[PDB]
Amino acid sequence: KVFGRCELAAAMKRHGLDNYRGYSLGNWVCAAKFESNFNTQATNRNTDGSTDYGILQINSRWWCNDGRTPGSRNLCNIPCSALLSSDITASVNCAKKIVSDGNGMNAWVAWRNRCKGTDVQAWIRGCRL
Repeated sequence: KVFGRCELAAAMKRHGLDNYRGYSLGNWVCAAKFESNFNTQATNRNTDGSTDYGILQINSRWWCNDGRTPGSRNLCNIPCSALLSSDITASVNCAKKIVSDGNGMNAWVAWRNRCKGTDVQAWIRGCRL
C-alpha cells in the first residue's frame, strides 16, 4: 500500500520512531518519501546484487533474507518479503536495529543526501498532535 504523508507519520509515531536514537519524526518521514515514495511494496536492486525492500528500503545484504544475496546476514531475522506488508511493524523494528548500529540514519543513503540538515519538520506539517 501507498501511505499518505500524515498517515505514515502517525504510524511511525505509534511504533515509537519519533526521536528514536534522537531522530525526530520528520527525519523518518523524509527518509521514507525518498526511499520508497511511501510505498510499502517498493523493491529496488542494488549494484552488489542485494535488494532494498519496503517503505524504508531495508537492504538484504545485512538485514533480511531474500535467498538470493550471497553472503547475506539477516540481522533482523525476517524474510525480506515481510518488509512489504501494509503493516509497517516489521520495517520499523528492523529500522530501529539499523539506526542503532553506530552510524545513525546515515545508513539510508537517501536520508544522508536529501534529508540530512534540511527542514525535516515540514514533513509532519498538518499531522495531528
